[PDB]
Amino acid sequence: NNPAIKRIGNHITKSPEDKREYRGLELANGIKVLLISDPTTDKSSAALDVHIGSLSDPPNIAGLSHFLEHMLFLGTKKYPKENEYSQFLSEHAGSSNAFTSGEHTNYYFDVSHEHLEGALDRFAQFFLSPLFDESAKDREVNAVDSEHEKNVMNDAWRLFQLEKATGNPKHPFSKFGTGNKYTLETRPNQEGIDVRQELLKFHSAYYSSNLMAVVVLGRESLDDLTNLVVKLFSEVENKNVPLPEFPEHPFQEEHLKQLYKIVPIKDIRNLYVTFPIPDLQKYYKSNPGHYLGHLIGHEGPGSLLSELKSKGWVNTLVGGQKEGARGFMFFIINVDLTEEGLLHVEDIILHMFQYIQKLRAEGPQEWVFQELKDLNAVAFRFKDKERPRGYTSKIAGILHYYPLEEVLTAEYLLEEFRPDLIEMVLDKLRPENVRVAIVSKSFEGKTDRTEEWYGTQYKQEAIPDEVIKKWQNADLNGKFKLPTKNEFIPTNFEILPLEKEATPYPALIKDTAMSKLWFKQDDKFFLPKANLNFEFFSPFAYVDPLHSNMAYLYLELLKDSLNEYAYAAELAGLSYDLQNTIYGMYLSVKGYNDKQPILLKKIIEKMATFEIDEKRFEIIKEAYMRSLNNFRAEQPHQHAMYYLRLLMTEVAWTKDELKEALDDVTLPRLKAFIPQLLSRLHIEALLHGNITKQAALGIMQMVEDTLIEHAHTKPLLPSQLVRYREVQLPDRGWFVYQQRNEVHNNSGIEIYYQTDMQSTSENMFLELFAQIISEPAFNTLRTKEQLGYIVFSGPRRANGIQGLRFIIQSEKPPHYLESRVEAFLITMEKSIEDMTEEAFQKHIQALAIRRLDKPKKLSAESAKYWGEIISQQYNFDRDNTEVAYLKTLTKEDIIKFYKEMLAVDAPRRHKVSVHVLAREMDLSQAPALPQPEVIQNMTEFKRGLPLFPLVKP
Amino acid sequence: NNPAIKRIGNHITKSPEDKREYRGLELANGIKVLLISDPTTDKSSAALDVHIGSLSDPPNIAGLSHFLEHMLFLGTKKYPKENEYSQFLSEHAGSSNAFTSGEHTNYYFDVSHEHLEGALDRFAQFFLSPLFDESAKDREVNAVDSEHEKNVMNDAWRLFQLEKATGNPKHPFSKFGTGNKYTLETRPNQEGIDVRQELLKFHSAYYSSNLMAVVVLGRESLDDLTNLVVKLFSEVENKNVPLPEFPEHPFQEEHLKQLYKIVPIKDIRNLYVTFPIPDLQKYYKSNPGHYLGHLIGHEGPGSLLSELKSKGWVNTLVGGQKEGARGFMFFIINVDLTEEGLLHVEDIILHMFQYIQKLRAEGPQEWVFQELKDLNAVAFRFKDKERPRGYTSKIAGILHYYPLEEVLTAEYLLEEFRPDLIEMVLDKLRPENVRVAIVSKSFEGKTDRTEEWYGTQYKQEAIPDEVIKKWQNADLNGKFKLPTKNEFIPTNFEILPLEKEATPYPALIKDTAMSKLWFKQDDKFFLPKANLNFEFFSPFAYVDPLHSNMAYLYLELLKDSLNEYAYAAELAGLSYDLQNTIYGMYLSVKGYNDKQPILLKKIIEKMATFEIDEKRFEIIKEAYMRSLNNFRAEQPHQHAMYYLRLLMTEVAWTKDELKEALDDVTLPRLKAFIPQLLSRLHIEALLHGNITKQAALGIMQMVEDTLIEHAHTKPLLPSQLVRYREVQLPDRGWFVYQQRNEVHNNSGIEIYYQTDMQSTSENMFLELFAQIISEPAFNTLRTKEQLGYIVFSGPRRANGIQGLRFIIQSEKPPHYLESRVEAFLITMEKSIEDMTEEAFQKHIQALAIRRLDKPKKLSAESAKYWGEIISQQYNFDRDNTEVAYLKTLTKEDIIKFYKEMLAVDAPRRHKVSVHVLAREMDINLSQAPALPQPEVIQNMTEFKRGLPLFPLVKPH
Ligand SMILES: Cc1ccc(C(=O)NCc2cn([C@@H](CC(=O)NO)Cc3ccc4ccccc4c3)nn2)cc1
Ligand SMILES: [Zn+2]
Ligand SMILES: [Zn+2]
Repeated sequence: NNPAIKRIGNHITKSPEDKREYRGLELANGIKVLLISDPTTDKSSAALDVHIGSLSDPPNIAGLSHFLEHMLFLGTKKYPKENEYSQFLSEHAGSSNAFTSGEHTNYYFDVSHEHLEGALDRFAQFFLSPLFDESAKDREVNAVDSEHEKNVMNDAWRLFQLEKATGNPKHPFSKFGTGNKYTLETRPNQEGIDVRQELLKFHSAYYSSNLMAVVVLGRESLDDLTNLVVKLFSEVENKNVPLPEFPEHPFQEEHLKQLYKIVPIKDIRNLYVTFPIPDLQKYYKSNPGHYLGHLIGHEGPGSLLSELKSKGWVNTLVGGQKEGARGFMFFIINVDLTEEGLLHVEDIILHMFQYIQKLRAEGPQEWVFQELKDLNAVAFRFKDKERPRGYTSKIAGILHYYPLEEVLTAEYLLEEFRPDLIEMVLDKLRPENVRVAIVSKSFEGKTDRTEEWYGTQYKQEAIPDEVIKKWQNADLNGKFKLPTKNEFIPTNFEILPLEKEATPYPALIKDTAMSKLWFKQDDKFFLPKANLNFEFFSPFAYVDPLHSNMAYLYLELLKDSLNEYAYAAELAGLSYDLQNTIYGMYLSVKGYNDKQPILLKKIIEKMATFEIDEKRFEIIKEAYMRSLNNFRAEQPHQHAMYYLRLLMTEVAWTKDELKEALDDVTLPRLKAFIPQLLSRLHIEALLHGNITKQAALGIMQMVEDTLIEHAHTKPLLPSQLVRYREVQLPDRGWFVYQQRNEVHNNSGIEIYYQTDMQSTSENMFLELFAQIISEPAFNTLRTKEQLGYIVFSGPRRANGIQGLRFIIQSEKPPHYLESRVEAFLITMEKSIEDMTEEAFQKHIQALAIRRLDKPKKLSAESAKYWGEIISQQYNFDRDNTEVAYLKTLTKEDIIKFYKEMLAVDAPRRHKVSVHVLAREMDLSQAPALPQPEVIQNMTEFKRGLPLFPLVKP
Repeated sequence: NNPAIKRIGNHITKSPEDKREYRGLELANGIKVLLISDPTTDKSSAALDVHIGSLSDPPNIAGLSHFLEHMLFLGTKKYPKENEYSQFLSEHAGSSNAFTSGEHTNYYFDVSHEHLEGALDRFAQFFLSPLFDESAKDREVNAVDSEHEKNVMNDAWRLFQLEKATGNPKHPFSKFGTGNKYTLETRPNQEGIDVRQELLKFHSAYYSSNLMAVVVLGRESLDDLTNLVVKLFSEVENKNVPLPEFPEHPFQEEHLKQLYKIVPIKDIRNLYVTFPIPDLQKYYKSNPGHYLGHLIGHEGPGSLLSELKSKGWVNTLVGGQKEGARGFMFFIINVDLTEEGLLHVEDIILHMFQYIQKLRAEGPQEWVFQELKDLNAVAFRFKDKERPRGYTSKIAGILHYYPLEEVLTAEYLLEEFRPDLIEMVLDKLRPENVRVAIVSKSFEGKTDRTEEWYGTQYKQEAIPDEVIKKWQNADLNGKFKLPTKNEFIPTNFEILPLEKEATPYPALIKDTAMSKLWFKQDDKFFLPKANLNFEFFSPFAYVDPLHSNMAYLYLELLKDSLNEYAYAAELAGLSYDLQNTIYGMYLSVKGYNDKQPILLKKIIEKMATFEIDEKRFEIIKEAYMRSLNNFRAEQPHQHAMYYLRLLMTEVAWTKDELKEALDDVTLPRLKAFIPQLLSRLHIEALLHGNITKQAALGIMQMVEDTLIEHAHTKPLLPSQLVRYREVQLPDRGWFVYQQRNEVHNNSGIEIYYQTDMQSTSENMFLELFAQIISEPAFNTLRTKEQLGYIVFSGPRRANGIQGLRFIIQSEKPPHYLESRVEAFLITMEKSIEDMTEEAFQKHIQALAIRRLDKPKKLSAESAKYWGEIISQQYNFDRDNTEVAYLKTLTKEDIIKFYKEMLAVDAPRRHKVSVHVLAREMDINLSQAPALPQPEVIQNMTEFKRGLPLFPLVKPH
């Protein structure tokens, strides 16, 4: 009967395993709404997607629509306290964020399930009466500018923008999305523009209800959720905005058959092939784009990649349709290049076109599509339950593209095989319709052009007709075949009955010198999946850098060879994850349990009888050489983190040590390393999912057996299994480590306040304090003081030791950042003594609801247990023990801990801080700091300090 | 002119390099005396040798003459305080000891150079009017029994006495020398003997002046020393005893052509061949024994051992004349056995006789004598200056055998080539008068006889005549040739001039990623010698037990191969020392610098290009397996020390880990290991002696180059050079680790009171406290309370950490030993409070004199520097800086240090204790305190993981 609701759907197609209940509806004002009722969820969540984005920016104020999203957080009329929103979520265990694509601005949050109304009310105000405080407009401009700065020296963004800047300049596609201080402050003032009223103009013009979609998820019933949404969102105004379309492709005849030579920041080698295609979105029911993506992109026997690999030209390939906007899309084929490949770019592309030609002459293959339809069907059927926040947000986005009833199935299920649309898209992938980009350091100095916003250095050339013609006549190659039938598709989805002696937590079911096995049969989610986790201990994996290098190379080489075989399985929802740890190797096998032991067996026996192709070896090594080199071009805040981790762990090899040892690793060498590595091992495993106790026992039995047989593996001695210790800093000591980031003209910092070993008391003391200061820290150091876009606080846990850490990336010097963080610390102490008891119990509550949050998918429960096993702490009931203890802490209890561990003159203050300097470098009252002791040598530092004990199991 | 001196002899011939001055004389009462005047010496010393020993023991009181030795320390008439002697020396930086051989009882001491007189007065009383207190006799008897107990399960001692008990029973040689509680207390009481007056009776009977020789070394002029000796020793009475001789060999015909099968304690395989020979001492100027010893014993090309080694029957051989007594000697050939060798013993002996026959057929070789004479001549000329204590003692013994003028030269210089005596001794080494003994675990249970004093079980057989005959007909073997000219004999002894930029301490003259070189040109001793020390760091030497095993096996194999070549040099006074450490490898080359770089070159070159003989590999491995196994039969106090060292070091593999890992070391796996080890290295070296800066650099570069060329060696990264840390025990913690020693029926204990990191202050605090308690600890825990023969206290230093340690091996349980040590510690706390201020400075001076003692030989100065280099401390002026600080400590400073670190309830007391239990186990004494409740260590690893680790020390 309700006049505020225009249409209800009430039959929302969902996964046959999905227990949550859904109702879709449309409001009077045209807002499309999905309501999700999950009576069990521990956190409620909601999101809104506006179908306007950076593409609709005014041309004279670049980045306006992005800037606007930053602003909506900083206060509304009903709730004018600048951080009232942010703080409510913090005090009730919530979190929020947003993003801005070409045609979307998307806002999401989650909150403790019983404060959904409060959170949603404050959230709905964003779309009704934002303040755009003149004072706040001035500040958060810096957050954006700092954000752009972060991206300036990032190769991925530089390319991203360069493409935009080489098509039609008149096209909205050419726009600079992010915006910076020049585009949003300096230049608008110069031109007499008033940005705050431009924000208001934009908001009032485009944030219309008919362009909005809303998803709300909670514990509340479907009917209650209805009224709640109607109450808060039916007031939103309907300016009835025409939805923008971009029918004219930004790439026109002048922009095709063009070549681009681009200088990277890192030492990387890439080739980018691009085809402008019509907008294929409306053909979603058949998805011709996805079909050709699957084939061109395939990595199996006889694939395009397989051969480019054989010729030693490429390592990786990515192909398929690339999102554009309403009216245009792209089809891309992108490979990375070897040294050799760089000199055979014309050849590589030829190979690309003869594969595309192979596709053309064979015609569309229905059985391939039919396969794709059926895999999706299964993947969708046994879908993992998603975290509320990402689920609502994602769905809010796609409500714009599908009728209410079809949103859950829409981007998963393929329905109609359409061979005509396929040949029509395949017809677009022609040389006369190609754009080619080559990214390589070897174009240094040989370029003549500069892209405005990022400074990117490139060169533009027309591709000679001799070359186009020679591509056009691409004859068939007998090295390219279509994929064979995928044999890894699961058939048995039987959920094994829950055993009698089954346990709530993982039980230790095998305990030998060779191996220690943890097992739990899945009792919560009941999907035909399993998680098989393995840690192989060998001291030889990290004994010295040369060995560390080989430990890495060996697994990389292994993965490479297996890839052809494993890719099929990967597509069939069964995948594996294998890389070396500082203790040996890690191996995870996740997905459908059906064909799981087949892959696992192949992995182990292949690692145990591995024989190395030397051509592969020389390439993987060189690629790794580069990979190590490139860390110098990572972000400053990542450098700080890296150095600290190096500073505070007992044994840790640096990039420079590794990169030197790597010009020393030979082929016959790495060959000697492997059997020696595998000769003595210990294996700790956690098998978890739809597996029975003796099924598990059987699996590890296979793992052991294949190792013993093929690699003569025998147990390590117990005294040989050593975990590393954390450096033990002295009472009242302060150490500073200084380095420069040669690439980014931004500075970084991590500040570390070591407390003591991890224990239920020391844990909750830290975790709670971190919680209380968490939001104020972000507000003070970023929102008010604007030190940078990146500001982080919270616990740090390593080697059984813990403490508080601050991370800031800033345009200001570090030496200054220190005083501000230490200036706040005092601000908190005063504000904590003032904060009321009821405010305090909110934070207790917040941490508690957050720590006790129940895993939604199998994989997440596995990670929780696996955390305890690798950590050697094996405390599976940690969350209940600790939260129970947490609830008994007094306000005083925290003050003591602080004025004893953290305060500028605590008796037990242990503080080391890492300063990473910008490319070019030499308010509340800040306290008087001691004269820090400057670290000149990382090793010498460690030698003159004690090491902590390891934690007790 | 003088009634107290009978003879001032003559000018005592000495090495021209010897700056010390000598006068010999005989006293009126017949004491032969040598006086040594060293105006530079830091410690003075004196010794007395009585030419009476265990051979002259009464038959009913075995071990009396040894026991008497023990007793003379415990008080005399002029100085009656039981430990007056012992204590005087400790307060004046001295030390003392004595020993009792078959025909000698020899007493020596050293003291601060300005208290020679005081020490010597107290010392001379031993020989005039000892007390032999009835109370002390009752106590110190336990010390002797404890001493014997120590030796009971020791195979070397067991063999020693088994020999004695298989010759003529009527002969004095058969006597039991050590004595124990049964022979010296129990049985004499049984038999109505009054032991105290048996001591007196013996002492007055045999400690006659005509049987004594005295050496005194001091700063005083020769004249000053003269009057002093005459003063103190002319009192000694001359009962003029005839000197005992033993003309009748204990091994008669009834004891020859005999075979002995002996069960060992550890797992060893040995063969002992013995020949009774006349006493050759008087032939010292020709020394036919040394000549035949030198040849039979040789290890060079064509040697007896070389062939026995090749046949895979033996690994090591020792031959030559063996001391017996006045009137008889032995000639022995002793080899260790392989598994195979044990089954070819009759063959091995034949080969021995085939070599002896070769010697007979070739006749005496003058050029060999000519060689031996020249090596000795050089060895004596460029002899290292000896520490006073061992020097006086040594000469006191040999004053009985040589004219005064020759005592210094007598045992070095050869004079007469005597082809007749050579041929005469060679005539005695014949099958018809041989004794053979085979020691092996395989005779276990197959024995029928028991040796009384040690319990040794053996079996005696006549050697079948078929076998004797077949040995007698030893034809020549063409694999045996005599040695050629020794090509390593030094000829260039020129002392290179002291360089312009030469330094008092070693300078760092090379500091590269590959190697760090410390160098000092010898500025003190000026002998044509040099010391080349190298530490090779590789993490792969100790990464795991298997690798440690290979690191060892590999160097052992290398040494084995080189041995044939290296032996030549070894005789030429140039030798090498090569062994694996927990950090990599250690290599030292010492001796005459002349042909030194040749040896070093060959070592490195073969080390880098090593090829392994597979037969050698498997044998050495077997021996190492055994060697590891046999640790279960070392002494309880060594077990204690071992466990502690295992407990307190961050990384340390145990024997069981090693021997488990060892059955997995295959020939292919090891051959792969070696190039891995040498691939990346860093080298810290100290070159020190008679070489120039540029000679040193050349040597060190030569080493690198040979490694780089032949083994493609590259530098380690600096962070790869890791030294290990010591465990950091908590405030007020007490941990106990308990183990049983399955072989020895004696128990052991080490108690470690960890203090803190090493520092100029923390060092001297410990060392001074240690000094003060040093002698009292020995007096209380042994002399008074008689807990055992072995009682040790003192500093303990590892990984830059230090603390006080007590080590006791005792008949009583360890849990009790703890109570007595803790009781002693309180005794010290009170006695430091009672002791006078001037008494306190006595100990400071004492420690100072001990720490500031100047090295007398090059090798000893090298050790001090090398100590600083491996320790990573590099503090070359340590002794002056640290002593300077010491002299400023007050009594309070120590009291505080005790109460805060050591006291029974010190706020910062860190105490770990190792309890090693005896074979079968779990009043009028000072008050033992009530102790805390220990946390018993059950797992060595679990223990270490739950504790912090100390920092490493800072250089400079
Ligand atoms: C504790 C806390 C307090 C406030 C926030 C918060 O959402 N502040 C407003 C805001 C944040 N963001 C986001 C998304 C964006 O770039 N939009 O253009 C900025 C962002 C995202 C991730 C970060 C991670 C670490 C440190 C800073 C971050 C900032 N957008 N608006 C987030 C966390
Ligand atoms: Zn942003
Ligand atoms: Zn004795």
